[PDB]
Amino acid sequence: SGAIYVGNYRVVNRHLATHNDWANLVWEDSSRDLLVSSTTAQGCDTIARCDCQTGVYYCSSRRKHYPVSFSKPSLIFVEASEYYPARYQSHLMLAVGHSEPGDCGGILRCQHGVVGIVSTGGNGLVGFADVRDLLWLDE
Ligand SMILES: CSc1ccccc1CC(=O)N1CCC(F)(F)[C@H](C(N)=O)C1
Ligand SMILES: [Zn+2]
Repeated sequence: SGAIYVGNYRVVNRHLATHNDWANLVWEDSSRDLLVSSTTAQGCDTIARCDCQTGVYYCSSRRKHYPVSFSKPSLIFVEASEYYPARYQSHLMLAVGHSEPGDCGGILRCQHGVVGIVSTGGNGLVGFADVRDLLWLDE
C-alpha cells in the first residue's frame, strides 16, 4: 500500500485503487499500473522533474528505506496475476533491491522529490512506476 498526494490529486497503483478512487477518476493507464483520483484536501508531496538514476525507496516488508540505482523508464515484460494478464508495463524503472507483494505503493525519492512508486519486483529486483513525466500533477 501507499499513495502520492500532490495538490488536489492522489496517485496510487491502479491494481490497488478503491471505489472512491474510481468514483473520482482523473486518469488511469493499465499499461503503467497507475490511477490518479481527485481529492478535496491539499496534498504536499513535491514531484521531481529530472533524469536521476539514484534515489531512496521505502520497503514496508522490512520497515526500512534503501538507497538504489535504477534504470531509465522503459517497456518491461511482467508475468500474469489476479490483476493483469502477461504484458509489457511501460514507464517502469528497475533496481537491485528487496521487494515483496505488499510493498507496492512505497515511494521512491531523489534530491528533487517524488520519482515514482513500487509497482513490480522479484528475484532480488524491484520495479517503480515513474511519475516524473506527468507534468499536469503540479498544474
Ligand atoms: C512489489 S511487487 C512484487 C515483489 C516481489 C514479488 C512479486 C511481486 C508482485 C508483482 O510484481 N506483481 C503483482 C502485482 C501487480 F500489480 F500486478 C504487478 C504489476 N505491476 O503488474 C506485478
Ligand atoms: Zn532527481
